[PDB]
Amino acid sequence: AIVKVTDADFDSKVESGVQLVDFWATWCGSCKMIAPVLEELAADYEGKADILKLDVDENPSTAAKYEVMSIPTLIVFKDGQPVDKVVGFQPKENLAEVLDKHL
Repeated sequence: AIVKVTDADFDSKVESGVQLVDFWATWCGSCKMIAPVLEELAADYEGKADILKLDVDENPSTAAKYEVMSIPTLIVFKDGQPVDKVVGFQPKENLAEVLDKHL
């Protein structure tokens, strides 16, 4: 459902279409809270948008490149460009509202 992305293949996976990238970490409690919401959202947009996860501890440069200071942080990419940003916990509705705003 939710595909993993790293510093090595980021530019590769995030370049065409709309992607929602979830910056998280194992020590992040609210990130664990958002996880299930994303797995569901990922289903609602199968074929419309891709949902990726990037562990900031193992991929700090990509986190640095997009100014991700706190987490969870979710960034909406369109054709390789960051076009929207969501911080902290957010219910399914709000996240879908952000995606439709770019599809």
